[PDB]
Amino acid sequence: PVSRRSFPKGFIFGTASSSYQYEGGAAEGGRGPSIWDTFTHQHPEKIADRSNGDVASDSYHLYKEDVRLMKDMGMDAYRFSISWTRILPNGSLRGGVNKEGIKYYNNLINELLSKGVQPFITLFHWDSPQALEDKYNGFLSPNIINDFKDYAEICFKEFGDRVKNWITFNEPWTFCSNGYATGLFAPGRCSPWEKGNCSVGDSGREPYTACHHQLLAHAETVRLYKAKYQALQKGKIGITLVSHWFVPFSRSKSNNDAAKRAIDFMFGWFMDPLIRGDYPLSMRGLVGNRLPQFTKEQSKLVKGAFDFIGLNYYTANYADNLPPSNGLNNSYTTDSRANLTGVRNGIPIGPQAASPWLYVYPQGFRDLLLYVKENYGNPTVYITENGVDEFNNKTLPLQEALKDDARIEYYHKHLLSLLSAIRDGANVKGYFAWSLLDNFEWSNGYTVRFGINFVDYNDGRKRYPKNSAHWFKKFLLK
Ligand SMILES: [Zn+2]
Repeated sequence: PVSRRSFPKGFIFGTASSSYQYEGGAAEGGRGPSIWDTFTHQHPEKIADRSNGDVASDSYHLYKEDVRLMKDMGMDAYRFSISWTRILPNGSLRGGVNKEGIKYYNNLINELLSKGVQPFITLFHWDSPQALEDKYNGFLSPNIINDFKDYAEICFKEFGDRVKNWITFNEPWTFCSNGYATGLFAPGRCSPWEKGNCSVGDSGREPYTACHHQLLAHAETVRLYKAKYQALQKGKIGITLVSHWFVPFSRSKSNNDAAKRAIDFMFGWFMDPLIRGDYPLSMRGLVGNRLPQFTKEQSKLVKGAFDFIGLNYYTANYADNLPPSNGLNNSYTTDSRANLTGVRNGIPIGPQAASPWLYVYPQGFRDLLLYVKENYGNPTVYITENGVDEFNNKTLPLQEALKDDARIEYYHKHLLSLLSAIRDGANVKGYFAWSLLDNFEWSNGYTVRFGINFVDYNDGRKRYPKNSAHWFKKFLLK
């Protein structure tokens, strides 16, 4: 069949979570508001079930139970994120350090290590400080860089004696496209005609400005870590990027070039700068002056600025050539001149999960990993997220909700697909399942469940292992 035994010796298995989706205690322990507190409370129409992360999965109180669950599966590692506003309630150093917040993350870190689970920490998982949003529009201003740098530094000082694995940003693609092009995610900015129908924004500039600043904050932080912390702490620092796999809509060459543009715009947007020191040619060509430019100093800094790359994979799309549109309607969403669908002639590329955008296509996992090997020099890679969701359904009896054979099937195929890619050259060192628990799934609220364990939101946030948890327990033996 397949088990951890099939994978290289020393290969790491774990689960992933994020602060805002899991923690709750949104206003406890001195936590300041994030742009997602604001977004969920001020724009409930923009959340499927009009909900928020106030309580979420209550990991702020329940983290000991969480650790116990992952130890029982036999996980090696846990990827979680630190809430910026839990450490610095208004984003900046001069705003004050929150000692109760530090205490929380020490508690979790120590709990994890006491059970032999390695902590991998994400610094930014979208919960950007409201105070910095109000002050200078957050990631739209270059001031974000030094504030982020100071926040990372406090984390290295407080936790770096025990934490040896650091991720700066999680899926900057999703943050920038949904936060600034579609406006469907916090901070909910977009051009007035775009899907989010936002009161402020510019879908043709802001996504590029925000992500340019994320890259610079990342590289700056990497340099800081390598200069002051890596010698005496000996940890690794990286970044998490998401990519779909893009299948050409037909065998034509223009559709093959469309697929290439799709991956350049989603993935290369961040990979090209890190490997080659510049944005992809196609982006520079098609976007011109709306895409900011690295100085030579900055180009030098970003190139090679990582020890590993975290890769998130979920699904694949068909990529179809799009004619230009254009001139007044410029948006990041259409800038690639590619049309992405999950359906071709009424036939979905794979079976569709609870999330409309998620099609089950294990073949694409292999394809993406080999593409990274061949086009980017085969960098050290962790799979930082991979998973699937079922609907939250109030009518199902508990015992039925725990029967998640679709999830088992998803992981089985995807772990086989990952194995075959490793058996070819893929430089993959670990894998993290999204996610340990059902959680706040952003604009979908609690309408969907990604967890390997069930969370009863109506019964005190109780955790119940799903069938897939028992499956992982077997998969992870010895
Ligand atoms: Zn509680």
